[PDB]
Amino acid sequence: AVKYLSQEEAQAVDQELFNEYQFSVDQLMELAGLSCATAIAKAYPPTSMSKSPPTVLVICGPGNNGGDGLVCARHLKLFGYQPTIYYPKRPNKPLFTGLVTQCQKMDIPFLGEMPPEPMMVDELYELVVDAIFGFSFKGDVREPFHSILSVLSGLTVPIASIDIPSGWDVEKGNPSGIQPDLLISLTAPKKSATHFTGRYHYLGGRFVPPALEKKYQLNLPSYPDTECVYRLQ
Amino acid sequence: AVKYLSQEEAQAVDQELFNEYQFSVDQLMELAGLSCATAIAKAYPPTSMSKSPPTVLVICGPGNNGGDGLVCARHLKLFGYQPTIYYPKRPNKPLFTGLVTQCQKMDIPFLGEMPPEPMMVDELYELVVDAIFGFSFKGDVREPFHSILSVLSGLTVPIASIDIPSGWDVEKGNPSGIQPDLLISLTAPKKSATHFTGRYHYLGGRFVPPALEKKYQLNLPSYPDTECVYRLQ
Ligand SMILES: Cn1c(=O)c2[nH]cnc2n(C)c1=O
Ligand SMILES: Cn1c(=O)c2[nH]cnc2n(C)c1=O
Repeated sequence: AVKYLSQEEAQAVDQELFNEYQFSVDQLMELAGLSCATAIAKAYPPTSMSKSPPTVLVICGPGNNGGDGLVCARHLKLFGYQPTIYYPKRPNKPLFTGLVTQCQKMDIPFLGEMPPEPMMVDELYELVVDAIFGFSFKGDVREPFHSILSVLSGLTVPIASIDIPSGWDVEKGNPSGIQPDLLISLTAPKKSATHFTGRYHYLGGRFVPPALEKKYQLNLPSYPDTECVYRLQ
Repeated sequence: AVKYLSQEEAQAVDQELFNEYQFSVDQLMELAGLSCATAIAKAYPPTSMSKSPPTVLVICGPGNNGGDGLVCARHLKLFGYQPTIYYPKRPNKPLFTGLVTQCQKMDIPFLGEMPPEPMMVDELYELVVDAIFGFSFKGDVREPFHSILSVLSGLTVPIASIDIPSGWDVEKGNPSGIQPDLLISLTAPKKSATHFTGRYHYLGGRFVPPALEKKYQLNLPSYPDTECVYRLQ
């Protein structure tokens, strides 16, 4: 069966990838974000949703998970969804300034603020994508993210979390945290994923060189044909 | 029906993408190379090939098409193929030095030279990927590419060309050029694709913002579900 990583194991795999294999940051981020988008479309495809086009709020954090979120949003657009992004804290680097402009001229909107009540979120959006915190998260959940997460736990619409349900401890989880319905584990799942009890768990990030998989004994399952995601069960 | 571009139209679409939309070079190159790999796997999937794992020679040029080739090779590896790269002329930039190392630690080999007879190519490789020249090609086909193309036209195994059959005039074609069996048109097809008479023509590069498609009246067909390629016929 497939292996679930420690924060330490995953920080290590990630640094091989950029330092040894010399994969570039935005290369992998593109592929990670595509997988997210691809998991969401397979779990909640347009035909099955009530709105044509189905609506989605993508909430992006201040670090790389936020980045994956921006990329996901843009592929969601192309896959037939009507996404909206809340990106309250934006790092000033070209990486992120470029992902912002791309989404803008796709006509994907950026909310100036978070709807403060879960019911309004539920009414506006058929799905919320949690791209706030990922693998390297150590916090200390500070504002404005505490109250975002507090709105999220009152939602009736599904939450799709990228890599790690934000607010959960990367290894241990959080019983009183948000309880997503879809989780996209990128590269390899993290021990906190054994606490996941939603209906959909996909593996994404089809870019792990087989010698890395053999080295860290990841026992990655075989993605089918040309797919960039695989449903874990 | 879908539109076929002039060199001038495509140089323009490409420069919007990087200058206006601020898509990054390696972002799109990743997605282009993934589509190539995905077209090849759907046209010539492992189960249908005689070797397990099916073998492939990817021939990379000195410019961006070569880049797409390197990316294709690496996804081909993950998709279940045993690729080999001939990259005789290598630009010294991180972009390309990184794509080279990635392939190396995937255990994808780089030929020191081209097999000089088509029969040897046919015996070693079940498929040849032509990533030599693409859209911005103006040449003046110089060495060592003249003799590569001259080996290629004597092949019995299929050739898969990325974007433009190398040696063909980007608009007009070339009746006495190489005659690929698969063509992957990236972003949008080029007028030379109306001269293509092989069995497989896929469109790839699922990243065109709809307002660009509407502006340059590309009439892009609808890629199905989450696929990054579409078969044209
Ligand atoms: C292990 N690992 C991850 O868990 C992850 N999540 C997002 N990018 C990631 N990368 C690049 C990674 O190597
Ligand atoms: C139009 N066009 C192309 O035809 C192409 N081929 C490879 N990259 C490409 N890009 C980025 C592009 O914009």
